[PDB]
Amino acid sequence: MKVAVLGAAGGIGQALALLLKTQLPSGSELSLYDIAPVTPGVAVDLSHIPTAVKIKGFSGEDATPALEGADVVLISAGVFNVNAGIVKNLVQQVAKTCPKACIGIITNPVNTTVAIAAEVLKKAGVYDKNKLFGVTTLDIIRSNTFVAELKGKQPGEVEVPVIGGHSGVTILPLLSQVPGVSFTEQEVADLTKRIQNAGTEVVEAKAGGGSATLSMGQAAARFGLSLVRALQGEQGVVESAYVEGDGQYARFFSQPLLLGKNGVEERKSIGTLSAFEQNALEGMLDTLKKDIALGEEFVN
Ligand SMILES: [Ag+]
Repeated sequence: MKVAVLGAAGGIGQALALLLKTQLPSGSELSLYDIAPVTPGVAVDLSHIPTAVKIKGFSGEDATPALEGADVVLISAGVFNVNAGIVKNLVQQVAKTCPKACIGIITNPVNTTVAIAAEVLKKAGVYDKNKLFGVTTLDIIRSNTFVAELKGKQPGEVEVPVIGGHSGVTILPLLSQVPGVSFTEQEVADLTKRIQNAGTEVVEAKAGGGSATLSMGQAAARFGLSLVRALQGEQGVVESAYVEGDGQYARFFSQPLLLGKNGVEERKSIGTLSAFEQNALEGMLDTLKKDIALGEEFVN
């Protein structure tokens, strides 16, 4: 399997690339692309780690050599304005060079950029709804951390379902579904708010000087590695991502996905919702739909 990271020179890209270099299956390939001219040496830096993952890096305006042969494309470039055009340009190159790959959109605003990517793929005539993913995994590992801390559980043992979108009120952690624990009314309210604003914690703690890069690299790595396990034939691999699903709530929606050799193998039910969660779901959907329309309109 060959994984291409676009935007590999930024904070998220370098963290992601480091984890993939050390954790992808032996015999994989990792290609790094970023407009920053340092990118070939980010790959050379990583190439000195003795794992059986061949890694090369590319800069300039042409992402094609990084995308040659790619099976998975993870897109972390950017910093709406500028990121809309970057995602559009880069998905255009993906559609021309490796249209059969699975595409993981990390570039935010994920709610909207996944829609941009969809429309660019549709105009290219190669759009496969089962191969376009909004990487929401950072919401899940955050929820796992906060619930484990509150409830005195081991962090690696707690898994919190999170559905919906990837920003603010559209992020819906399903605390009612966490096995073995229950939450008071205040704890639901506090936990949900913290999860929906967790990125702001880092910004304030960085004194406004940066954003979440290292935890985001870890979350993208978790998704990217599960996806590759599935594309190599492992079964029972379930991960949540923002995908063009059936559309019962919105055109794109994050829900549990059984992954397979062709991307999404099955969109799984979001399951039973508490009255709090059903109400938060209904309250955010207009915002989520307008995030989606913004991305559709950028391209069309
Ligand atoms: Ag694929």
